[PDB]
Formats: sequence, structure tokens, C-alpha cells
Amino acid sequence: PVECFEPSMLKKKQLTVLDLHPGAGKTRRVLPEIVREAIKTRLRTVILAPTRVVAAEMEEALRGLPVRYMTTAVNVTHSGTEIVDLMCHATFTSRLLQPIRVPNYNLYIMDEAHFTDPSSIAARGYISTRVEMGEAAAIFMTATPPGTRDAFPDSNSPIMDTEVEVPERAWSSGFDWVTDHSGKTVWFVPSVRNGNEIAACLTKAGKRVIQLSRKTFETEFQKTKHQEWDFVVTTDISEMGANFKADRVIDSRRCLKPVILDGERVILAGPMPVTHASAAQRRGRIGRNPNKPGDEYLYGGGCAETDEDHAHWLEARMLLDNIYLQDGLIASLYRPEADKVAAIEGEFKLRTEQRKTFVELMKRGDLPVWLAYQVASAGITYTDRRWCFDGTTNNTIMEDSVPAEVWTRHGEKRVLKPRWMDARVCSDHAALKSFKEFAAGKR
Repeated sequence: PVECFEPSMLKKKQLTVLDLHPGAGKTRRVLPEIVREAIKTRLRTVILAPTRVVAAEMEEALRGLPVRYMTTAVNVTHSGTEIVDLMCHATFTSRLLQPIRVPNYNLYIMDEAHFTDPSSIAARGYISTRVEMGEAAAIFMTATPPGTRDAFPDSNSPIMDTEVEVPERAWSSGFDWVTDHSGKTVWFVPSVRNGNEIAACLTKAGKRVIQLSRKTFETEFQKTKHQEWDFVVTTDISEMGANFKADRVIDSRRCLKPVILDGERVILAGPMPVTHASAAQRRGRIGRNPNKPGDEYLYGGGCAETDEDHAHWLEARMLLDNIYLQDGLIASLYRPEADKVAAIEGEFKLRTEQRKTFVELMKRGDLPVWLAYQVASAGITYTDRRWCFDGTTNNTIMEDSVPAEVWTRHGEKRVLKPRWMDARVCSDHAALKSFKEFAAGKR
């Protein structure tokens, strides 16, 4: 595997995967070395961060170098002469779908290039296709390169890996090893609700617990830096952009993931096995300090053998089939990922007007890719929300165990019952609030 950057990697037609184990200095050391060389050789460059949190960490590593930050996660003074841009994976792919002039970047740098968000998968397909066509160079950085299946990468200090029965519910006995520990534990859970139950159990046992989710990360993660705690109970939000001074990770190795059932609806299936890349990220929270040997990773089962049931792979093809490349050429998925989907290239290419609807439903509408595709390919216009109310009864959306209701643009209170059901529009309070506002015609 390639673990060291060399300037020769910046030549066109080169796609290099830098296999950088957790704690090896991917962002603090390697990324600045790449960016410095790119600037010196006058290469127009885009740096692709998986999240806003990671984008902000990159600015710290790149501080003082001329980078244009195309994210509101960073506020610095641009000189206007920067040739290096920085944006999130989703921003990049979203811009590819717009009628804009996507610059001809000579170099693409993708951090956390294992990320399986549809926009990340699609970005890797676009980038790798451009490299194969001879138009650019790319560097993909990750602890787990796409196509590899090692959940136990290297670390700065040896990690003790033990498979155990991991509790996934509150317990009154049977798991003394959880609470007998005198150190600090990061515990990964599949959902906020599940974490609430485990955190409540630990708190009743006298432990100090901080809970992390996407909603609460900004305020609560700071508390892990400045307050005493025994346990961090966190969703997958902490697989990237989050480090802890801990000596143990507990990982049930399960997650929820969207799955398309019978091509007809999307459910949040699981909890079911996490991917090797995710398990490696979770484990990678510990074993980071050479002077603190003895860290422990306690895990509850195996990783996903196939992630092909994950809806994100098909969604990535829906995005890529609708990104213009050259004379109606369609990019392929990155080769080590290409067999995760069984659709023919072009199956999801929409004609001009339906494609514009698709794009607007994802951007302004903030709908999942799969759902936006169903609506746009049905010939529905962006502002016509009648489909949110005319599904079959089994598509009724519930709020607190009663049918959810919305005041529509036409002044009628109607039960939310979309023609196509995607569990991601109502999987938590924030999602449901957002979909209600969409159904009411408020955006």
C-alpha cells in the first residue's frame, strides 16, 4: 500500500490512494504537504472534506496557505488569487449537477475517500473517470481504501481487540465489565434513541455520560474536551472529525441504513452490520498515543459482507447518470466500487426538464436522492406538492403514534401520506419537521 506522498503523484492520469491508518497524520501532516506542492507547481486544486467539522479541522492544518474555503464552516479573508479550493463532498457533487462552470481542476484531493454518502460515491466516480480520461490527477486519502476489507488497520499504539456480547439495551446485570472499567470509553450506537437508553442505564449506575449526535455535536463535543466523563455514547457522527482521550471503544458494530424494498420504497433497515471502513474508524478512536499502551476495542459482531443492499449505491448512479461530462458521456463509478450496483450506465439519465426538477428537489427541496428521482421521473413539477398526500394508507407518516398532519398551501389540514415512502424524511424530529414544511409548500 502507498503510505507516503511524493510529488510525482501530481501528474495528470495519476490516481493515488494514500492508505493512511488512523492517527498517522492524514490531515495535520500529509494534506499540507500535498497542498504546498500543488501551490508551488501552480495546480488548480480542490480539497474535498466529508463534513463541515472536518473542513474546519483542515483550515487549522492549512492555516496561512492560500485556500479559498467554499464552506460556511470557515471564515477567513480570501485574497481572490487562490488556486486551491476547499469544499465538502456534497457541495462538489451538487455543483456538478448545476448549470455552472465547474472549474477544470488539475488535482482532486478527497479526504475520507471511503465515505459512502451518495454524493461522495458519485464524486469518486466523476473524479476517477476524469483521471482515466487523462484530464486530471487525484489523491484519495483514507484508512480503508474502497475495495479493501480490513477492519483492523494499523495504529500508533497496539490495540487489544476482543469480540464480546455487547449490550444494546439497558441492563441490570450480566455486563459487569462495562461498568467495572475505571478509564474512559467511547461507545458507538446505531441511533439517538438507542443511545438514550444506554446512556440512561450508565447514568443510573453512577457514570458521567456525554451523548453525541449530528444535532448535538457542536455543543456536546466541546464538553468532551473540557469536562470529566466516563462514557461518550455517540452515533456514527463520531466516525469522522472527532477525537477523544479514551482508552476503550465499545462497538456493537451495528447501524441503521437505507434499503430500497422491491424497488418501491426506502426503509431504514437494521440495526445491521456496519462496513469494514466504519468499524475501522470506530476502532481508530483509540490506540492513538504511543505513550499510552493498553487501549481496548470491544466489538459485538462481524462487518457487512455485502453493502450492496445499501440504497446509497443506486443513489450514486442516479446522481452520476445526470452529471454532464462531455457530449453526453456518463461517468462510471470508481472501479473498486463499480460492482456494488447492477444498473446499466444511463438507466437513470433524465431528460432536460425532469432533470432540472430532480436537481431542485435535492438542493432546495432537501429530499433524499431516491425520493427526488421518483418525483421528477413521474413528471411532477418542483412546487406541486399533491404527491405528499395521495399515497396508499401504508405510506401514512406518523408523529407520536398518530397520523402527522400539515396545513397545506391551499389552507387544508391534510394527513401526510406521500405517494413514495422514504423513511429518511421522518426518521427523527428534524427530518419530519423539514418534510412537513416541504409538504406545506414552504420551500
